[PDB]
Amino acid sequence: YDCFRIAMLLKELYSKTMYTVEENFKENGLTHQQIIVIKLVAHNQELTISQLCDEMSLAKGTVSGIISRLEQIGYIEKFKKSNDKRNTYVKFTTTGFEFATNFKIKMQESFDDIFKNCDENELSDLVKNLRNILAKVKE
Amino acid sequence: MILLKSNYDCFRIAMLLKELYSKTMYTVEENFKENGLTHQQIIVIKLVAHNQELTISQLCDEMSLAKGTVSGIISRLEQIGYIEKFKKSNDKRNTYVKFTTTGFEFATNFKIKMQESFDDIFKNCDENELSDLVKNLRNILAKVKER
DNA sequence: ATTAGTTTGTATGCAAACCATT
DNA sequence: AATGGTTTGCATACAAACTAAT
Ligand SMILES: [K+]
Repeated sequence: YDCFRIAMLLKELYSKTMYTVEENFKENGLTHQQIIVIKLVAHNQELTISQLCDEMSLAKGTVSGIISRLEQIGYIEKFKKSNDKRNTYVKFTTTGFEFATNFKIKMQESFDDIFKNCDENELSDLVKNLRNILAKVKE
Repeated sequence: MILLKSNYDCFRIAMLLKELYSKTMYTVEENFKENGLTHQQIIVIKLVAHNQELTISQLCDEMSLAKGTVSGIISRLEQIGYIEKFKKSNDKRNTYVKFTTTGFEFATNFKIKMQESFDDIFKNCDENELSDLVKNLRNILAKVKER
């Protein structure tokens, strides 16, 4: 099995989902990654940069960059906890909350309308494989 | 009072895709960090080696990237000297890439290492599971490529 | 010593804008 | 004019190397 053809095959699906998300949110000045972050905070309230990394399958140095550039935009806020002043935490600002709320539906539909012509079975059958192989790959 | 139409979580599908994608390509970068080549430069080389010559538009289709992105990757990879850009007299807009001698020697020595760098990620993964992966990828990909 | 983060350097991710060719 | 490509101006990809803080 030519796992190159397999890689490029993901490359294709992956590319198409994320840059669709870019298009849908081009009007609001957000990258697909920004949108990924906002979707992730709006679910978890606060997150360590470290958890973001895990969640977005992304290195610390990149998440670092992204969250800062979001801070400057005034959507997220970083903070440090009294007990342990190393861990940096991320949560919404007022506008952050207001955005997530106003666009909750659009963010939800960007990803969802990508696969509309698929059936739920066809979707979950993919998720099963993904989770399966993903596990096989990890050791 | 809102009635938010709940559905199926395609955000989950993106993040998993992302994870499987990420681990695959950045594994390849480490595999070729000694060699001074990014995984993108390697994908190019694997394509040029298989197809002999390719136009920038053909590369976009193969790597699923945008003309400007790929224009960059080639120009930089020409600076290292593994890749010649040329134009055919019959339509001079089109720009093709193919190997230099140096880049052809590379592609020859390191074929096996490029082949096993991808295949070793799915070493622990056996045949059914891959066929399934392809099956589902190809199918869902067909449905997204409608609108 | 150690771990969480941030910075730095270089290659990219894109659309839009710009250019050569048809 | 209309493409195929290239440039540009950003936000990012990582890993190393630096910086707090435990
Ligand atoms: K990038």
